[PDB]
Formats: sequence, C-alpha cells, structure tokens
Amino acid sequence: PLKYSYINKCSRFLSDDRTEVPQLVNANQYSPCVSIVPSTVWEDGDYYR
Amino acid sequence: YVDVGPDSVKSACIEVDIQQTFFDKTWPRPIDVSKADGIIYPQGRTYSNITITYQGLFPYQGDHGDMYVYSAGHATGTTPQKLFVANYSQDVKQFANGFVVRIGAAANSTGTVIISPSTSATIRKIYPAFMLGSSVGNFSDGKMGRFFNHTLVLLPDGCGTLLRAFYCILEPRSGNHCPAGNSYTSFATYHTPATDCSDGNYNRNASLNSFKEYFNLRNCTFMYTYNITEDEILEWFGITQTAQGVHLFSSRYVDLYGGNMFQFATLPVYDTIKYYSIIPHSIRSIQSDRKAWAAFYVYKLQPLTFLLDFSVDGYIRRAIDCGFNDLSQLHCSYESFDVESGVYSVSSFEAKPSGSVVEQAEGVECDFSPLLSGTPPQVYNFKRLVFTNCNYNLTKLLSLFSVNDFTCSQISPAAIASNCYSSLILDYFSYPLSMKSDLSVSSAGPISQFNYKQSFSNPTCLILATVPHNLTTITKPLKYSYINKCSRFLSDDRTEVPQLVNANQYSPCVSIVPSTVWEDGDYYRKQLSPLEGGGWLVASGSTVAMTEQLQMGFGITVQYGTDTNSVCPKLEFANDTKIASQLGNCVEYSLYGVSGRGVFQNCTAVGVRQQRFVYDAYQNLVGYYSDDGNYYCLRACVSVPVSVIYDKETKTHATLFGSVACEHISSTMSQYSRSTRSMLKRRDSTYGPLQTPVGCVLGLVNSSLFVEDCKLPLGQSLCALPDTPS
Ligand SMILES: *[C@@H]1O[C@H](CO)[C@@H](O[C@@H]2O[C@H](CO)[C@@H](O)[C@H](O)[C@H]2NC(C)=O)[C@H](O)[C@H]1NC(C)=O
Ligand SMILES: *[C@@H]1O[C@H](CO)[C@@H](O[C@@H]2O[C@H](CO)[C@@H](O)[C@H](O)[C@H]2NC(C)=O)[C@H](O)[C@H]1NC(C)=O
Ligand SMILES: *[C@@H]1O[C@H](CO)[C@@H](O[C@@H]2O[C@H](CO)[C@@H](O)[C@H](O)[C@H]2NC(C)=O)[C@H](O)[C@H]1NC(C)=O
Ligand SMILES: *[C@@H]1O[C@H](CO)[C@@H](O)[C@H](O)[C@H]1NC(C)=O
Ligand SMILES: *[C@@H]1O[C@H](CO)[C@@H](O)[C@H](O)[C@H]1NC(C)=O
Ligand SMILES: *[C@@H]1O[C@H](CO)[C@@H](O)[C@H](O)[C@H]1NC(C)=O
Ligand SMILES: *[C@@H]1O[C@H](CO)[C@@H](O)[C@H](O)[C@H]1NC(C)=O
Ligand SMILES: *[C@@H]1O[C@H](CO)[C@@H](O)[C@H](O)[C@H]1NC(C)=O
Repeated sequence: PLKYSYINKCSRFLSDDRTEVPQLVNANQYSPCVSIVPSTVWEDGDYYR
Repeated sequence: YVDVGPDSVKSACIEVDIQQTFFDKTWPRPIDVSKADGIIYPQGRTYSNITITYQGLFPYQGDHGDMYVYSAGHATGTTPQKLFVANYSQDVKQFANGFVVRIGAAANSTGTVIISPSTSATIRKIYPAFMLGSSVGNFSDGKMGRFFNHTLVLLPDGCGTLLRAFYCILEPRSGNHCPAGNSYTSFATYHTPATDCSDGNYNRNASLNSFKEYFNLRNCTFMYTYNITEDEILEWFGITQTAQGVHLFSSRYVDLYGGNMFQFATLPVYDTIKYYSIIPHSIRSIQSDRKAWAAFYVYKLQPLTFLLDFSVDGYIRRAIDCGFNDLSQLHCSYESFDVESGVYSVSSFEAKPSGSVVEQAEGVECDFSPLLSGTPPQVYNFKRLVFTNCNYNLTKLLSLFSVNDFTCSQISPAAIASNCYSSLILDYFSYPLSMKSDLSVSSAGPISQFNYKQSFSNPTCLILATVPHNLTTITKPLKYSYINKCSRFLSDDRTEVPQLVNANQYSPCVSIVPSTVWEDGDYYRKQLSPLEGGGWLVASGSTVAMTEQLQMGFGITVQYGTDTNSVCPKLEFANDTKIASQLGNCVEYSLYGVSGRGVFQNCTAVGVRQQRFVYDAYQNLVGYYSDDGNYYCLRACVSVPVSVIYDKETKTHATLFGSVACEHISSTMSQYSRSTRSMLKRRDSTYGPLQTPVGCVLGLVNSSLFVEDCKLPLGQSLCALPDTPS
C-alpha cells in the first residue's frame, strides 16, 4: 500500500447541530462510513463527510 | 469480470405508461400455519414423527402478505404497443431479515386480465423478478428506487424454466425513455412471446436483453443460472442472509407437494442488504392473445418459535406460532397439539403507557438585562458579558431591537441561537448604521482594523440593530465614534508600527482615546516609558452624527464544550404541552433524574415535607412532593391477569379477565398482551362482555343452569358448561 491506513472515527452528526451519534463497527460487517472514506487516507487526521 | 456478453446496441427503450389503478385487488392470503404454510425446513437435521419446538426465521401466522400482479403491456391489432404497467418500481422496502414468497397459488383457475379485465381470461403461473442492495436513491428525474454500487438481481429468463442471478453495477442509458434520459418514466422489463419461448428454441436471453435496454451492465462480479422445468403447481421460495452470504430456498427441489422450503442454493455475496424491491415486467403478446396471470404474494421473516409436527417421512406437516394467541401459547407450553381440558393461566396485559411527565429545576435566566439601560459604549469601548451554566432565549433578546444586520462566521445565525454551548458571550456597543459596511470580521474598514475584532477560533456573530421607541431607559452618545488610527511611533521618531486590534480585545490606543471622540479627526499622543522601548502611542478617531433612535452593534462568541455545554436555550414549556403533571393514568416520569413509570394522584401530605421522595420498606417510590407545593401519590401501574377456559372435547375456548371487571374491557385491546384477540372474536364478535362475581368474561353466555360438576369450574358458585355433545 502507499501507506497503511485506518479509520479512527466513525459517527454521524445529528441534524440539529448539537449532538452526534457514534457508529461502532458491527461484527462481520463493513463500517457504514466506508461509503465516504477514500481507498487510502491521503493524510493523517483527514476527515470526511 | 463475468462474461455477461455485449451490451444491447440501442440506447432506446419502450416507453412505460403507468396504469397502476387497474391493479387494485383485494385477494389476501393469510398463512395457514396448521398446514405448515411458508415453513422453512431446519438446517442440517431431520426428525421422526416426533413433535419438537423450534426456533428460526418464520412468517407471522396472521400475515395476509403483500400482493403483486404482473400483466401484459399494451398491444393492439396484431402488434405490440407502449407498456402498461403497475407502479411497483416505486415500492422501496426496508430489508428485514429475509422474506418468502408464494408463487402460482391461483393455478388451474380463472380471473381477469386486470389491465383489460373485461376479457375474464384464465390465469397461469408466472415467476417474479427482484432487486436487492445496500442503498437506494433518486433517478436523475427525481424518481424513486435508483440503486447504488452493486446490486443483486434475480431475473427469470424467457420461460420460467431458466433463472439467472447477478451481482453488477447498473448503468443508466441516455436513450429515449431510459434512465439517464429525461424522457424516463419508470423502469420495466419485458418478454415477447411472438419469438421468445419458441417450442424448439426457448430464448434463454430474452428477459436479460430487455433488461439491458435500460441498463448497461458494468463490472459484473457474479452470475449464476439455474435449471427449472415447467410445473403449474404452487411453489415456495425465499431469501435469507448470513455472514456466510445470501442463501436461497425453494420447495421445488425437494418437496413438490408438501411445500416445505429447502436451501436450494447459496450465494457468495455477503454484502448487507438494506433494501428490497420487486422488478416490474410485462408481456408483449398480441392483443387478442393476451393471457391473465396468477396472483403473486410476499411475506416477511421473523425470529419466532414454533411447534413442528414432523411426519415420519420427515416432512413438516403442521406448526404452531407460539405468540399468535393465548391458546397457541398454551400449546407451546406443553409441546403438543392436544392440551387436556382445563382452566389455564395465560400472560397478563402489560397495560398501556401514556405521555411523559418530567420535573426539573427551572428559571436559569441569562443575565442580559444590562443591555437595556444607559448609553452603550463606543465600538472601541465595547462591553462584555460572559455566561455559563444558564438558560437563554436569544431570539427573545433580539426582539427588543430591529435587526438591520444578522450575520455570523462558521455558524449560521439561526443555529447559534438554538445551539447549546459551554459558554455564551455578548459584546455590545453603540454603532451607527452608516458604518455597517465596515463591520465584518473580514472587513477592510477602520472598525475591524482598530475598534473591534473577533477570534476565528470560535464561531462568532455580528449584529446591527436599532432601538425601539419604547426602550426609554436606553440613551445615546453625543456622536457615534470610532478610532480610525492606532499605532506606536518607534523610539527613533521616524519608524512607525501600526497596532491592529487584537481579537476579542480592546485596542491599546483605547487607553489614550476619550470615551467618545469629541470631533471627527481628533487625535492624541502619549509618550512611552523606556520599559516600552520608548516611542509614542498615537491614535485618532472619527464620528457619526447622533440619530433619533439609537443605533447599535453587537458581537457574539461561543465556546462549545466537549462535554461542558451547560449554556442552552432552555424554555419553560414555551410552545409546548406543559407536561409538568398528569392526574392521571400511567405515563413514564422523571424527577430530578429519578425515573420510572406510574400513575400519580393528588393526595394529602405525609412527612417529612421537602424530602421529595416518599418510599416504602421495599424502596418502591410511594409518592412525591411537586414544586407546585402539592403532594401526589404514586401507585406505579397495574396489569390485568388473564386466564382461559379450554374445552378440548369441542376444541373451543372462552376467557376470563379476572378481577379487572368489564368496565375496562373492550372488543379490542389497546394494552396489549398478545398479537391478536381475534380467536375470541370468532364467536364474541356478536356478544358484550359479561360480569361475574369472579370477574369479567368473554363468550360465557348466561344460561342460569344448575349443574353439579362442569369439569371446568371457575371457583365460587361459578361453573363453565361445555357445549352439549354431538
Ligand atoms: C408415531 O406417532 C404415532 C401416533 O399415532 C404412534 O402410533 C401410535 O402408537 C400407539 C402405541 O404404540 C398406538 O396405541 C396408536 O394407535 C398408534 N397410532 C396410530 C394412528 O395407529 C407411533 O408410535 C409413532 N412412531 C412411529 C414410528 O410410527
Ligand atoms: C393445477 O396445477 C397443477 C397443474 O395441473 C396441478 O398439479 C398436479 O397435481 C397432481 C396431483 O397428484 C400431480 O400428480 C401432478 O404432478 C401435478 N402437476 C402437473 C399435472 O403438472 C394442480 O393440482 C392443479 N390444481 C388443482 C387440480 O386444484
Ligand atoms: C441444465 O443446465 C445445463 C447448463 O447449465 C444445460 O446445458 C445446456 O442448456 C442449454 C439451454 O439453453 C442448451 O442450449 C445446451 O445445448 C445445453 N448443453 C448441454 C451440453 O447439455 C442443460 O440443458 C440443463 N438441463 C438438463 C436437464 O441438464
Ligand atoms: C402503486 O404503488 C403505490 C405505492 O406508493 C400504492 O399506493 C398503489 O396501490 C400501487 N398500485 C397498485 C398496487 O395497484
Ligand atoms: C457507491 O455509490 C455512491 C453513491 O453516491 C458513490 O458515491 C460511490 O462512489 C459508489 N462506490 C463505488 C461505485 O464503488
Ligand atoms: C468498474 O468499471 C470501471 C469502468 O470505467 C473500471 O474502470 C473499473 O476497473 C471497474 N472495477 C472496480 C472499480 O473495481
Ligand atoms: C392537590 O393537593 C392539595 C393538598 O392536598 C389540595 O389543594 C388538592 O387536593 C390538590 N390541589 C389542587 C387540585 O389544586
Ligand atoms: C345471569 O342470570 C342470572 C339469573 O338469576 C341473573 O340474575 C343475572 O343478572 C344474569 N347476569 C348476566 C350478566 O346476564
């Protein structure tokens, strides 16, 4: 790999802009956040929405 | 990737006319669980004629299902015309641990054409097509049900003797009446019997090719096909998903007559299915040659348990949904299809919960009142109020001024009012509207340069507003003023260094400038001490004439706590139901973090007053002192015991609700203890509840007979006679 990478956060913001919902990965399932994250993380601490 | 073969050449498609009102029919098909309808055979094991309980995914016994009907497209004369179809393409459904379907149940019977139902054509079995996947969304025309990434496709091809499965990315087509086109209506597929399904040459690719006309296949990663032969007999099919991937089940491979499902096939795809839909299809047959099609049904799987009556030949012949009604529960408790007659206990009604009641301290108030009196400061002299741990309504605060500028950075102006923060800070000053072009955190104006600045480390806002004629305690400066210069001369008396104002801070030059600037262009200087490195402070200012109503500006900043966000826009039931109390039923509650569900009632006052929570020796809350100064008592809530009378000889039943009495009894129940009460209704649809000394009953009948032993006594002098023998 160009760099080894991982997702160190996965949550969804609540529509009211005051709270946030965490999303731990389910056993034997891809995290939902994979739909936005790039095939590699371009820089450490990158975040996406 | 998979060798699917070439994309069809035309980008063009047949237009799809939606005729969905023609498909409204009422032909429900509830599951006959006693016939083992829809039962999936257990995995990897078989049994003797012994009855066993079992747990697995199954349909509810009472579900009538979802019904769909395929039909011929429009045709006239001797040729095909634009399609007439059901709007089923819009039926996005949430996937829910699989489903099963019923196919061909209407075989060897007649019905109507539906799209042209006056023909009353006989009906024949047709195989359904489906799409499954992890996401759905709008078509470029805003149409429902477009799918993303890769999806499952199940399509029969040509005649039902061939079946294919796919995992690919669909690609839209820009041709007329196709998905990237703006002439698109709805996706559909079709079969053309004129050449399709020739007796010596069935068209194995027929359905797929008509599918290709609306979507180009892309990146197919899986394809499968299956060998099927014609048989008008009813068949069962279904889908489940596991960490081992998707599995397919059918009754056709093993049990053509009993209908038990078996796992016919499995699929490598383990990608989670989040959505489900039926793919529409139509027949291109000649108008006089149109044929009506058999009804088609769908049912949903659930994590239920059942009695299973295995036959000695290992087929399941009968089953009991344990949760369907009280009697079914009784059968499950004895693992049998024949419980001995008696009176039996059944689970109690859990009652019903009402809307919540909560009491918590209130009256926070954010001390914002200083803004309403005296003369506001010149913009370089702005006054600040810091607020933490407190309750506010900034939209109420801002209704005290007419706002001529409501803007913010890194927060919408509406959101900062509704957002909770660890702190709320407000700056205020007089400010003429004539200077409004110069008030931004990004402004080129002298106000941002020397008078007021806000940090970009926090969301901030700027407000311009003016004073109402009814705020008479507010007064105004002789002239509006600002500093238009602030620099220090370097000690060599030639070099000079500008001093732009620091974010969230007064300019250093405020120390030399007067509380207002007496005239436009006034300037001042101060010698600086050797500790300062020498030099001179220099500053100047400018003014704007006073106005009939005071004009003002404000600054707002906030800090969001990670978990310290104690400042919030709490309201004391403004725009709300006022749920501080109910008297009463059984609605959950919270009292200063104490919580439970129960009924409150107004009662006397026990001591010690102001200890708030009265408790018994078992720590049940007994009652509570409200902040309205009244004691209320709490009885939590109560439930209704139930029992049933079972007459095994006649296989009939009746029920008793015990001590609850018939004043709380109704033909249906809102509480509820089980998924249905309809078994009682089988005869009790025609009768009112009867009160007895023990309690209210259903379907008891008042015979006023005297009998020694009824073999079903209810206790007391009550007795329960069986219907007379055949
Ligand atoms: C299968 O269940 C049947 C239930 O009928 C059992 O057959 C009964 O056996 C008892 C005593 O062995 C007889 O009194 C009944 O008359 C039988 N029933 C019938 C309908 O004849 C049987 O034992 C079970 N096992 C097998 C292998 O058949
Ligand atoms: C209508 O559908 C099929 C087709 O005729 C019938 O299924 C047959 O049932 C008999 C019963 O023993 C089987 O032996 C045949 O193999 C079945 N298939 C055929 C003839 O293709 C079904 O029973 C019919 N429905 C009725 C008569 O109500
Ligand atoms: C079972 O499936 C196989 C292939 O999976 C079938 O074999 C081919 O089927 C096509 C059907 O369009 C025919 O055109 C070919 O001539 C068949 N080839 C061979 C070598 O048989 C097969 O016909 C299916 N049915 C049975 C009963 O085996
Ligand atoms: C078409 O689908 C809609 C779903 O919104 C449904 O209301 C309507 O009854 C359908 N037409 C039928 C089933 O004939
Ligand atoms: C899956 O679909 C989403 C929908 O927006 C898209 O953004 C994403 O690129 C797709 N992923 C693929 C094709 O791998
Ligand atoms: C999907 O299809 C595109 C066609 O443009 C191809 O380039 C790509 O390699 C395919 N496979 C993926 C994204 O895994
Ligand atoms: C609630 O209790 C108090 C004290 O017992 C008494 O005024 C009355 O019963 C209730 N108050 C009402 C209904 O205003
Ligand atoms: C049942 O019959 C008895 C006969 O003595 C009568 O007194 C009683 O009121 C009846 N009750 C109901 C609920 O019909």
